[PDB]
Amino acid sequence: QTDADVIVIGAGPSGSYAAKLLHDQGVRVKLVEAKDRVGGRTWSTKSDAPGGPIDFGGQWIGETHVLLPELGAELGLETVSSVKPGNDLFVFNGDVEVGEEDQVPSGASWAGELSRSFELLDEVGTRLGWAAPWASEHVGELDSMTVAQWLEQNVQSSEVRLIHEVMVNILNGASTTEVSMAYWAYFVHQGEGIESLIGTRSGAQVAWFIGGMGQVTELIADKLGDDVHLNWPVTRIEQDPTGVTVFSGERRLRASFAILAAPPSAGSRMIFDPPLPPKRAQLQARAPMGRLAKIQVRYDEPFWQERGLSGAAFECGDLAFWLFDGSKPTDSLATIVGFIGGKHLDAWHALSPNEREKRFIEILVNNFGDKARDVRYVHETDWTVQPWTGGAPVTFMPTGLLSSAGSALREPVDRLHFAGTEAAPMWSGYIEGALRAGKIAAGDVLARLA
Amino acid sequence: QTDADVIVIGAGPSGSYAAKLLHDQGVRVKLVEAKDRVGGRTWSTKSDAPGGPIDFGGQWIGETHVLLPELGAELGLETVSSVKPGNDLFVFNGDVEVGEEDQVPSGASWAGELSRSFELLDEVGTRLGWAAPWASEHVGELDSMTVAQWLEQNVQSSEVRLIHEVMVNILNGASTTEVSMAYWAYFVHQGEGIESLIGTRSGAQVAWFIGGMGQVTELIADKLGDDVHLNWPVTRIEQDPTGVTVFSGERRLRASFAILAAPPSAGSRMIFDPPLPPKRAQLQARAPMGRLAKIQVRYDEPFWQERGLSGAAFECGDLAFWLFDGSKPTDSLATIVGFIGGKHLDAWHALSPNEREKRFIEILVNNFGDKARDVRYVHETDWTVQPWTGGAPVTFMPTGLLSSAGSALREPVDRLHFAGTEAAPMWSGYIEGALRAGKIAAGDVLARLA
Ligand SMILES: Cc1cc2nc3c(=O)[nH]c(=O)nc-3n(C[C@H](O)[C@H](O)[C@H](O)COP(=O)(O)OP(=O)(O)OC[C@H]3O[C@@H](n4cnc5c(N)ncnc54)[C@H](O)[C@@H]3O)c2cc1C
Ligand SMILES: Cc1cc2nc3c(=O)[nH]c(=O)nc-3n(C[C@H](O)[C@H](O)[C@H](O)COP(=O)(O)OP(=O)(O)OC[C@H]3O[C@@H](n4cnc5c(N)ncnc54)[C@H](O)[C@@H]3O)c2cc1C
Ligand SMILES: COc1ccc(CC2=NCCC3=C2CCCC3)cc1
Ligand SMILES: COc1ccc(CC2=NCCC3=C2CCCC3)cc1
Repeated sequence: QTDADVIVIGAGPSGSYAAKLLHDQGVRVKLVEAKDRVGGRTWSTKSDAPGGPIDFGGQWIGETHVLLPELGAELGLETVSSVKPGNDLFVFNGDVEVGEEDQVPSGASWAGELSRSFELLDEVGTRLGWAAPWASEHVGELDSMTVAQWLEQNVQSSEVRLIHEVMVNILNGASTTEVSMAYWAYFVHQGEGIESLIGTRSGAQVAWFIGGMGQVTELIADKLGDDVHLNWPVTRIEQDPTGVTVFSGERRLRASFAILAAPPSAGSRMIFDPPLPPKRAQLQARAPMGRLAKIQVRYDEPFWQERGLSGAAFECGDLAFWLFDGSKPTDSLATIVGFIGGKHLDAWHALSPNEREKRFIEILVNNFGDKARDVRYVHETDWTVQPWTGGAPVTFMPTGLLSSAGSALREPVDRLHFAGTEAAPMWSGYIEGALRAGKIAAGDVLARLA
Repeated sequence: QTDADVIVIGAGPSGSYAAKLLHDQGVRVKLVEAKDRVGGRTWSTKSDAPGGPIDFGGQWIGETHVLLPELGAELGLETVSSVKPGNDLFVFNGDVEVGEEDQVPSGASWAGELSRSFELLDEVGTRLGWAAPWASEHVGELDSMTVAQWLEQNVQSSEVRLIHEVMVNILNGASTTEVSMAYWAYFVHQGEGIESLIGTRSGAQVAWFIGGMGQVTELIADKLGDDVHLNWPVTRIEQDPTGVTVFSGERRLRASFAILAAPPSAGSRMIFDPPLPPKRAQLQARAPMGRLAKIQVRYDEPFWQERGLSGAAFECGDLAFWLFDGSKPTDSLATIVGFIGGKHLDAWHALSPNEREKRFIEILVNNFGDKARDVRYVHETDWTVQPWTGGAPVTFMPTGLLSSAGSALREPVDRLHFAGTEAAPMWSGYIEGALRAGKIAAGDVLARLA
């Protein structure tokens, strides 16, 4: 006797979407979530902050994403463009260089090597591919070196190196000395290339949902009603010839199939009986979350526009950030958003909270002008302290893992299927990947139920 | 109101010893253990195997270890020498070279570069030190490269490279492409140097306890009686100004202090409230267990001695092992013990159990002669599937971790103290380190109780 046909573990976008698809087909589903809320690495509030809704986790929609906007539309959400005209900034340890709209500064001495380094990175990625990077003839060597070592071998300009360092410390939440070059190159390729991932005008970042990205999971949970269990951290998964038992301490739920819709690192904390196969066990134990914090400051007006600036800034150096204008036309205040990750976040953490806020204000003054001092609201979200997530924005891998265990990112283990964005064939790391992986897992399980 | 003065988490040698020391001073202690047994990575049975007691985990005592033999003596255990005279073997993808007792084969073409590579490794280790390797001026660069890269830069002989590869895959349970060179060099230095760790006649491996190493923890548990809780996996630690609450699901225990006597990876599965400081959180998430299996075959007699062989073999190559004669004079059968780790264990795992046993017998026949076919008993212990341990023999670290978070190996966090062998100033990775770290944590907590 079963409590459900399928138990879905994790109510982020991936698990919420898989549960929704199954429920929509009349499958009996339980969606169990460790935290006191749904959303996972997406998290927002319509009213807790002055000036309008605010997002604490992932919030941007890409121009080639389709599951995400279609889901949003189906749930009744409206999008607004996130694109910010004006001159983007490239800042090198406080020395500000002004782009031409989203392009490099006029006559920048580093533009040529930057373009060549991006082409080289894309070529490494293409040699690995998204379908099966672990099977590529080039992966063993690439997976035995770090991104930092690849930069040392292929980049000479300090500006280009610092741009690549901020890219990795942000988009993988980890230092170039920590991330396998094979993993990084695969990650960028399967996100449709480097221009896709760093473009402010076209690429993976062009729109937002009015009201916050957290709505997506909340609305799904609304419809699932009592089949959602919050405060239900899974501690053990047992399998047998006729189904799967999922435990939270002594609490238990029985089903025919289960879907793990959380990062490999989340699986590593669970006990499996029988034990998982070796590649999946190693993957869960050795693919950590990156580390990332998201600092937001609100103002009466987007005063950076007085200097003809977009508010986008690649703030490179010892305390590197990515900064953007996060303001929506329907907000009553303007918002600047700063992200800091990896080794830069390690440095940020070594400062006091007061020193951090003062340092960020000084960066905003340097980049955007003195009116940055007239703050209305300041907020920091440290993803490394969020229970049952423990980091951000994505999973990364150190040397040796992708080539020796990456095939376990997607393969089911008997009656346990894997969703979560890390399992997506493309757009792993992104909400779109969460949704694609949830769709795949739901389809596979539905086929086994028929 | 408290259940105990101190809660010790983990009943391996470290936590058992810390609980014992506290209890001996009249402190009220609880020792809580996740598994259905005490011992952790030590594990033995007096009677389940034909031919005498057998050890499934760590069992050797070193010549400079003192807490371990003194504890054994205090508990009523007797030691016996483990040293095996005869010619040790150095095997390179099946080509057997016969040592002169424990020394390299007469006139070996690789002897000179081997000695130089060992001296070089010791010198790297000495540059880092055991007291505070994370503070050494040399650690950032060393921690940004792998052991494999250091070998590529400093070793040319294939024999010497393969010897170093088996050393790392066994002693850290991980590939040379996975382990930070800084971590490996520090690990060897703090184990008193490479000759200490690989010597068959003098060094870290000279004696055993008759009856099995598991006795150490079992006897301690006997005296602690009902203050030991088995099947009590800690899932959450909460701290406040007056003490610490430790949870296993909904079950809870309250004390004034707690000691975590388990690897950083064990801590990563727990929820901490308040959250741990950043360096400790990163250390727990990013310092994995190595991977290791221990295969044992019993025979009527140590027939390898018919060829003048000790039974020790460094079996190098694609499927590398360390082999030793594990026979005690009081056993009624002879025992050969094989260890396989890291990338070699990955290969081992890709074979069927039957193919593994046949392959091991073929290795024994090649190395020691045809009588290896006349088996009496065969047993494998795969440490990667042991619940709440998940690997062996030790914790390792990938690039970037020791230099950015290693200072969190030993430092208490408010009322939570860290024991476990990884916290030992010296002999981290070994039972002696477990005991030293337990002694330190017990002393610190006792001082806070007075
Ligand atoms: C600051 C930040 C900014 C980001 N920006 C963007 C952006 O602009 N665009 C983009 O596309 N993506 C962005 N992301 C990434 C996006 O948030 C993730 O890709 C996405 O949320 C992945 O969804 P998921 O469902 O796979 O996993 P998650 O969102 O991590 O959900 C996993 C769920 O599993 C739960 N869980 C974990 N362990 C257990 C357990 N033992 N038992 C039960 N439940 C458990 C967790 O609590 C969580 O709710 C951002 C992320 C962060 C942190
Ligand atoms: C095959 C093998 C051979 C070895 N050979 C040797 C040798 O010859 N010499 C040597 O000196 N060392 C050897 N060792 C290493 C030695 O076993 C370890 O150094 C030692 O056991 C470390 O002791 P510990 O108490 O620090 O940790 P462990 O022995 O790992 O004990 C940790 C304990 O914590 C428990 N625990 C974990 N998570 C939780 C939780 N959430 N709640 C409650 N309890 C929890 C575990 O179940 C375990 O009992 C060997 C190890 C292996 C695997
Ligand atoms: C080039 O401009 C942008 C603007 C916004 C984002 C959103 C985003 N997506 C992936 C995860 C992450 C971020 C932003 C910062 C840190 C982590 C990305 C590129
Ligand atoms: C040079 O001879 C030996 C013999 C025995 C051991 C015991 C030992 N201690 C550290 C952990 C570990 C082993 C042995 C194999 C694998 C892992 C070491 C060296």
